[PDB]
Amino acid sequence: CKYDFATSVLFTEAELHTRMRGVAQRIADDYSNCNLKPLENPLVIVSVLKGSFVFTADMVRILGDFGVPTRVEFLRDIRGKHVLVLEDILDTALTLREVVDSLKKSEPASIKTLVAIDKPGGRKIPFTAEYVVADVPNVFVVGYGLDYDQSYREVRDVVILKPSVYETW
Amino acid sequence: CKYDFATSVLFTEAELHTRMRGVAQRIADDYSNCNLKPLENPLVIVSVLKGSFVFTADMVRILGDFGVPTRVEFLRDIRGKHVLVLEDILDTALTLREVVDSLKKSEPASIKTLVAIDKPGGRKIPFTAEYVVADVPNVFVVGYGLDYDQSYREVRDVVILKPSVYETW
Ligand SMILES: Nc1nc2c(ncn2C[C@@H](COCCP(=O)(O)O)OCCP(=O)(O)O)c(=O)[nH]1
Ligand SMILES: Nc1nc2c(ncn2C[C@@H](COCCP(=O)(O)O)OCCP(=O)(O)O)c(=O)[nH]1
Repeated sequence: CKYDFATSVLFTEAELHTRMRGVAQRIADDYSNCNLKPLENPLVIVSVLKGSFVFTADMVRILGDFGVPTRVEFLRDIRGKHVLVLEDILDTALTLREVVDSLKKSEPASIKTLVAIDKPGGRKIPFTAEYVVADVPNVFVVGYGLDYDQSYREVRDVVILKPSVYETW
Repeated sequence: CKYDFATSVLFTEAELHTRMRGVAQRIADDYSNCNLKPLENPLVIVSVLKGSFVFTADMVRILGDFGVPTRVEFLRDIRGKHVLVLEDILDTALTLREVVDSLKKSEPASIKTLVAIDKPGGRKIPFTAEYVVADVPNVFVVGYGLDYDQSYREVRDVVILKPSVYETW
């Protein structure tokens, strides 16, 4: 392992960006029917959890490459607007269930979710994201915005943190 | 011009990243005397203005490459900690003057500022950022996190917005 604080690298930055491009093509296709436009009708990106800023920065740039204009809001007026909620990780689904339910009260045109890392085995309630960059098993990861006690967000890859790190802390 | 909404491209994403690497080397050198460490003593990145999330995402990853561990806070406990305030653009300096003065009240170990775009000719008060990625003349730019009425943040380059865009709006 190229990092002394990690036991395994699960997804490199290159692997994540390749998958993000695949997802962006699907988003571009799915929203082509919506006549999105800068200013007049952007896709509203709602970025949720502090760590999602890395994913959000990379994803909105990729979506722009694919012709999907956005505006960004951070949770860390959508009435009649299309909303895409972005989260770096989906685990119990308790965060997204609450966010999506709250945003629904403002009656957006539609609401969908995009997550960088899904941990499908972590659910405490049923929840399926419309778009998932990558799946992880039930292990604790850091990097690509994900932290351990506010550190390691800047690791370019998604990695499994060594037990020694969090015992030596 | 490669964009139909811009009259000029001022800095490409590639140009910005090259300059960010030069700045990161200076930051790494300047903070080598501080014994920064994940968890125990990270550099505290305070990211200011909604648009700074793109710059912040790219910069913390570059700083990690250069061995500078960070934690991030967004303004959009530092007592005894080193703080680096990041802003996508510095113009009148009124924002950073207030932010730096407020953070000083919590007595950090030190406080410095890093901005992606400086408009040196825009000052309403004297202010010099410790680290500047790029300088722009007194023109209104979008891209690399910078918006016009919440749109165009996702443009990968820093560009001059066409007058037609903001009259046709
Ligand atoms: N670093 C890291 N954080 C994890 C992980 N799983 C959940 N979390 C954190 C958990 C919340 O942590 C986000 C903390 P923030 O980025 O500092 O705001 O994700 C919640 C998703 P859920 O509501 O679907 O359960 C993981 O594997 N690694
Ligand atoms: N898009 C864009 N915004 C500019 C520009 N100059 C100032 N601003 C906006 C201005 C504040 O806008 C940030 C808006 P946010 O990113 O939505 O929160 O920057 C203030 C810096 P100052 O306190 O030193 O004067 C510019 O050229 N382009």
